[PDB]
Amino acid sequence: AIIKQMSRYLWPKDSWSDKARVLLALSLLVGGKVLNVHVPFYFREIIDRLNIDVAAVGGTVSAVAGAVIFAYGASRIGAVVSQELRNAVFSSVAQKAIRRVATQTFGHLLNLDLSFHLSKQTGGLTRAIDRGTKGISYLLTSMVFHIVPTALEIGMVCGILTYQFGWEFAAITAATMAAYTAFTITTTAWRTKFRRQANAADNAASTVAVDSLINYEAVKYFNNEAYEIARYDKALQAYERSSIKVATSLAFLNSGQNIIFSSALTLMMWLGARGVLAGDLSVGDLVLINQLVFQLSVPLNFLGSVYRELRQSLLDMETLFDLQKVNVTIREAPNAKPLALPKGGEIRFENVTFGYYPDRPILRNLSLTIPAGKKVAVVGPSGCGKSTLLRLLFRSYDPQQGKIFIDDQDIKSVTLESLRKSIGVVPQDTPLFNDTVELNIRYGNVNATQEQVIAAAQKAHIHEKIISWPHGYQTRVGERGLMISGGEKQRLAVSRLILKDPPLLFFDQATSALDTHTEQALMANINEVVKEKKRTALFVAHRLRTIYDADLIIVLKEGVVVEQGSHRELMERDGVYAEL
Amino acid sequence: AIIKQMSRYLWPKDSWSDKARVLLALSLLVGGKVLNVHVPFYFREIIDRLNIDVAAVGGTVSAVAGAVIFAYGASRIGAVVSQELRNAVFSSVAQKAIRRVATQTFGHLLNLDLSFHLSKQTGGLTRAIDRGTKGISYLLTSMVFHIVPTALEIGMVCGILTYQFGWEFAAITAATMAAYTAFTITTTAWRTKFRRQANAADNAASTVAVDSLINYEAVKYFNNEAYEIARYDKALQAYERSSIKVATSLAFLNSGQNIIFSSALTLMMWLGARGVLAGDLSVGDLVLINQLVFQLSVPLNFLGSVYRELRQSLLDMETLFDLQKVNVTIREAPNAKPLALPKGGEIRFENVTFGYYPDRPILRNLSLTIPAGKKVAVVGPSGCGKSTLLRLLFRSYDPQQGKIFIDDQDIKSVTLESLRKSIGVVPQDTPLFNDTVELNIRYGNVNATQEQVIAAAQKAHIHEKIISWPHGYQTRVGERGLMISGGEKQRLAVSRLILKDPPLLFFDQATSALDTHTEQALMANINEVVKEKKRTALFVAHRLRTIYDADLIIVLKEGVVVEQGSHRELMERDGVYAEL
Repeated sequence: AIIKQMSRYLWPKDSWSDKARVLLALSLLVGGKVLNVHVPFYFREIIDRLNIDVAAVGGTVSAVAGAVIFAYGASRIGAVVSQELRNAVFSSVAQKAIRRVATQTFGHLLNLDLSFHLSKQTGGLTRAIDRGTKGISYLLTSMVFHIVPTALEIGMVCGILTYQFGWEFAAITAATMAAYTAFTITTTAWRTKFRRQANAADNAASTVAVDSLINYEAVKYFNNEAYEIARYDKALQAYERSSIKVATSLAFLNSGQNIIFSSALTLMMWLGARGVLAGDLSVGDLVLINQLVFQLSVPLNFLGSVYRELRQSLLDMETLFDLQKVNVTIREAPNAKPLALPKGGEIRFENVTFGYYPDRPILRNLSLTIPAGKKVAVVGPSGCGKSTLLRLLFRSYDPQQGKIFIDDQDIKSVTLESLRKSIGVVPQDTPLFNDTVELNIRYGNVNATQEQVIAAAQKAHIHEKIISWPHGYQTRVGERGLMISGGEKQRLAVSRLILKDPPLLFFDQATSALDTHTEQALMANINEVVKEKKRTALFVAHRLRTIYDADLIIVLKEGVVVEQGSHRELMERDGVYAEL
Repeated sequence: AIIKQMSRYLWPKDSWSDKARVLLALSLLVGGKVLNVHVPFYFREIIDRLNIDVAAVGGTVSAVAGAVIFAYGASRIGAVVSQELRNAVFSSVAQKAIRRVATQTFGHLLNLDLSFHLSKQTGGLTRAIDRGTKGISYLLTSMVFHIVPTALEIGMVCGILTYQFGWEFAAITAATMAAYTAFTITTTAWRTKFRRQANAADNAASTVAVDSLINYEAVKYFNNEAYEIARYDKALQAYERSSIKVATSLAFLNSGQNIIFSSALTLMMWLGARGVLAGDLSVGDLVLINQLVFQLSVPLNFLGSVYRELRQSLLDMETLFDLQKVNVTIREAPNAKPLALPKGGEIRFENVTFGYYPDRPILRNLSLTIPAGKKVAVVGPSGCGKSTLLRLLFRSYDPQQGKIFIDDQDIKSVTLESLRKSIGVVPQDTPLFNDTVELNIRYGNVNATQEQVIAAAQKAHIHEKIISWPHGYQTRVGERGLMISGGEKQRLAVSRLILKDPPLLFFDQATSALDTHTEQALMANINEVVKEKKRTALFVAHRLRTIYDADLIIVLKEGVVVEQGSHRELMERDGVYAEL
């Protein structure tokens, strides 16, 4: 379809070295097929040069037929060496084209919006990429490894047999290849029915056996040894009844394939003998006809798979190129400006309205003011709508109505990358790349050296815990590493923040850890690291007891700012710490 | 080893129809290879019958060379049809031999002791059986499909080339096949290194991509889009650097294989031309030599796999035949007697001592008497050693010291099957065969009809719950069916007991269900079904409150019988129901 040229005119044809490799693959393709059709011709020449009155004229090989004897083996060797070098070069070409496709698709996935990523499965996108690149690999491989050389060799052989002998030899060769392909496609489609029935019956036998060994106590309490042997025996008999159909249909497939080529090769020597006995041909030309058509019968192994897999591959390929058609909803405005970072960072929510499932809002005409360089908190019940305060300022979502200003300039007007540089956030559930702790600290600023990592873990007070780990700072952590508690991960995220050094700070739900002592330690550490650098630091907390010491605390009853004040004047509200 | 003849002289050679099929497979093998080596001979005859003074003697095909033209195609077709029928017949032979091996092994697994089954993994035995039968299949298949026909055809072709031409043609053919096999085995062993490195690098690329899409929020908070694209790009480059080695080594393998055969075929026409120019041979004999050696090059696809898989297969085959060498420790005594069922069933423990890990006993000199046709209970703390009272009377274990008598006759003296018929037990955790509820009731007596199942579910009071299920009595239940609560499963087991109709009854820990109301209902139902049939019914319960109404209650403090009595005189003990 469009997908064919969308790949085949973009990815293999881009730079001169890769174009040279594509041309090398094609030249090896054509040279291999030329040498392939020269093997029977040189065998014809051997047969016809020694077919002399031996006792009278010919004296020695290497004067009678040595050159064509060497050229036969050389064409034979070169015909396969060109195939294998064509495959080895186009495997490289296909792999680099696929790497370009995969890394471009992956970059496009990374600049998509948060809404897209949250409405897809974790492995749905990655398996889409993987199946798409294996589909591109199969398509490009099956064209150049199998289908183009085979169609080309049928063309060469029908052309040779029409040039030398007559169009009926080419007609029989073309009819033979059409019949062989039709037979193989049809029969291989029917055989899959039989193979699936065999797998079903095999799994039934195995499930009878395993279900009888699991419930072995019940088997022997009720005396059903012979009954379970009988059930296993019947399930195995049903398996062998289907394995017969698999084996018999395989016999039918292979027998029919060689019946087709053997009928062709016998009809063509009857026709070649009609021409030898008419004086037209020689007895070497019978060998030429025989070996040309036989060499067509060799590369045809692929024909069973091809019709299913190519079709599937285009399906798998389509979705991959669908992932590059999704548009990003978060649009950087034209002529953006990286600005408001030297100015004191103040965050002004002007009548913002936002909520997932836009008929159900979360924030209702919300307006608030975060002063420059101050310690501000938002407080409220869990699920009251404070968790989105991040996702609006970070511009991972747009407010459906209203505006958000960083220092009297709108966040939809600045460069998105400038804003995302500006904000540094401590997430509720700190994620772990399954890599070293040293790199997990580095992730805040990947250009930071080892000593900067060490200083950042000092200021977040992690160094003692990473030294106490066995391997040191190389301690592998994550899903397949040393599991660490929530306080250690929260310190890990605080250190990432320390290393990024952003002007604006968030601490969205960093107190989600259970233990109060560790969150007090976390609160202390973030209190020093916020202090004395003019870092405008917002905290989203579900416990105002932990965040009472903020310079300004605002409270949030379902999408509206209610009041603004201090510790004691806001613990007139409920959720008090008296029950703790 | 011994394993070869242990299969190859027992399982394929047992009954006359299967012996006839083995001989049919071998006759098709030899006939196929005979026709295979006749294809080049008839092509020689075609070349040499039309190689006449055409203008002077030969007039028409079907008088000059028609018979050998038809015989060429017939030998060609028959040479493949005999292969495919040989495969289709020996697949049947191997499958029936494997079914015999698998069902005999499975029966031997079912009469093994409980100690063996409890000290193995649930799927360890079944995968041992499965891998063993696939190993037998691979071994028998690779001998008859590949190795025996190929060795036979090398023998035929070297014999033909020695008979007609000379021993040097056979020497070159034998050297060529030895060199081709050595090359293929060595190179295919080296290529696996490359394929494993390629799979490792591919999995690294995929894990970078999926780990970057999972932690997408962290990717965009810290601005590491370009860094994660770069890591994916490097992982993909490392994948393509190894896919090059895979493709290049495949090119090397195929190129070397055809270099070996092409060097052979060129040396043998130089030698054949030395003989044509000496008058010994004709130009048809060159085609005979060429096509014989080429037809050896065809069936040799298997040689890559063979050395690994056969070796593995013998490993997989060994374990299977190890499972038939384990001896049963529970030995039925010679000249056993099915007895003591008409007599009133009394169970006398005389000084029994038993415990798992025999240095750590559970029962210590235990002696007790269960009267004929009475309702007896054993009571004690959980884990005090009552759970083995079953496994000794059921003779799934031997008492290391002591004796157990059923009506003054020792349980090691009766037929094991007679005793296991006699005892009927309601297990603590009722197992579910993943089949119909109707068959789960039938499992107590598989010869019982549908109306007997219905009556047994009536007397256990299940019929209303199975009618309330949608499909009725065919309601699929188990791991992959309608999950039912513990009370329903316990009623299911009680109904199995009702259907078996045994003289001796156990109710070992049938009150393990949480809810007290349902276990009261269970207690009621088992109380009627025990009543008024003279069923000697022992109950193993961890709550003497539920089992206070037993006719005789014995108490068990760690392997000794302490006292024997009634309800109130035994609730002087602790574990009272006052806290319930």
